[PDB]
Amino acid sequence: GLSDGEWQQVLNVWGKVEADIAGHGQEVLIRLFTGHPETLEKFDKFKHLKTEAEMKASEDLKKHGTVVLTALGGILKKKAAAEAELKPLAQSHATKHKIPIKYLEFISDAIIHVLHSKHPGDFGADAQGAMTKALELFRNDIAAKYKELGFQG
Amino acid sequence: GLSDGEWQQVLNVWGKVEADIAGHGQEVLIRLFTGHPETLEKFDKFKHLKTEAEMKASEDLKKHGTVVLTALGGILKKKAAAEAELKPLAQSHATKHKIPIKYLEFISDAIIHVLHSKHPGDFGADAQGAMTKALELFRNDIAAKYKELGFQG
Ligand code: HEM
Ligand code: HEM
Repeated sequence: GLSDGEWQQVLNVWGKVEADIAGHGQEVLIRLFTGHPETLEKFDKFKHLKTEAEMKASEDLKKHGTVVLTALGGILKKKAAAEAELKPLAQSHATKHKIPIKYLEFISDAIIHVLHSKHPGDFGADAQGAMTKALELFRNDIAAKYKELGFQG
Repeated sequence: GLSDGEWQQVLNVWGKVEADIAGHGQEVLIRLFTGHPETLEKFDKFKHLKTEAEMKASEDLKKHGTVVLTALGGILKKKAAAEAELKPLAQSHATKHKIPIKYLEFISDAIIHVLHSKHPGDFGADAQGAMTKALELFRNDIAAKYKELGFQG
C-alpha cells in the first residue's frame, strides 16, 4: 500500500498531467509503441504507423492518448479516495484499539441482522447477499492493511 | 467483488440506515455486545455498561453507533465508486481487446518515463515510487477482475 503522503503525491502529479493531457497522452503512447512495438498490433488504427514522426502527426493517436490518461486519472483519484476512508480506520483499529478481524466479522453479522430485521421488505435475499459480500471485501481490505502495520489476527 | 447491481443494492439500503442512523447504530452495538461480550471488553470506555437498559440509556454508546455507521457509509460509498471506475476497463480489456498484464506493465513504465521526462525537477524518487506503487495496485486490481471474467492475463 501507499502512505497518505504517497497518495497525495500521485494526485499532485496527475494535476500536472491534466494540465497538458494531449501532450502527455501522445508521449505515453509513443513511448509504449517505440519501446514495445509488439503492443502496436492491438490497435487497428495505429499499427500502420512506423515512425515516431508519423505517431506525433496522428490526430487519432493523440485523441486515444487523452482517452487513456483520462480514464486512468479517474481510476487513480477514486482509488485514492477509497484508501483515504479505509486507511485511518485500519490505522486506529490495528494500532490503538487492537481489533481482530474476527470482531469486524461479528459487527458485520450484527449490521446484516439489524438491516434484515428493520427492513425486511427492502433487504431480501439478493440485497442481503450483496451486503454480505460488501462487508467481506471491507474486512479483506482492512486485513491487508493490518498486515502492513504489524497486526496479524 | 460485487457487480454494479450489487453495489446499488448496498447503497440503496444504506440510504435507509442514514435516514434513522442513531437507532441503527444503537441496535447494531447492542446486538454485537450482547452476542459477543468479548467485543464489549474492547471498549474500555463502555465498561460501566452491564445490562441492555444501561446500554440503551447511554449517551455515548448512541453517539458511537452513529460514528461507526457514518464511517462505514463513507467506506462503502467510496469503495463502490472506485470499483465502478475500474470494472468497465477491466471488462473491455479482458473480453474484447485481450490485453495481457505484461502490456499493462509496459504502459505503466511508459507513464513513469514520460512523467520523469516532463517534470524532471518535480517527479523525484519518492514521487516516482508512489506512482510506481499506485500503478502496480492498478494492475493487480485489473488482474483480479480478469480472473473473475475467466481471462488469463
Ligand atoms: C493505463 C492503462 C490503460 C487504460 C487506462 C486504458 C484505457 C482505455 C480506454 C478508456 C479505452 C476506450 C474504451 C474501452 O474500450 O475500454 C481503451 C481502448 C483500447 N485499449 Fe486501452 N487502456 C490501457 C492500456 C491498454 C494497453 C496496454 C493496450 C494494448 C497494448 C490497450 C488496448 C486498447 C485497445 C486495442 C483499445 C480499443 C481502441 C480502439 O479501437 O479505438 N489498452 N483503453
Ligand atoms: C464496521 C466496523 C467499524 C467501523 C466502521 C468502526 C469505526 C470507528 C470509528 C469511526 C471510530 C472513531 C475514530 C477511530 O478511532 O478510528 C472508532 C473507534 C473505536 N472502535 Fe471501531 N469501528 C468498527 C468496528 C469495531 C469493532 C468491532 C470494535 C471492537 C470490538 C471496535 C472498537 C473501537 C474502539 C474501542 C474505539 C475507540 C472508542 C473510544 O474509546 O472512544 N471498532 N471505530
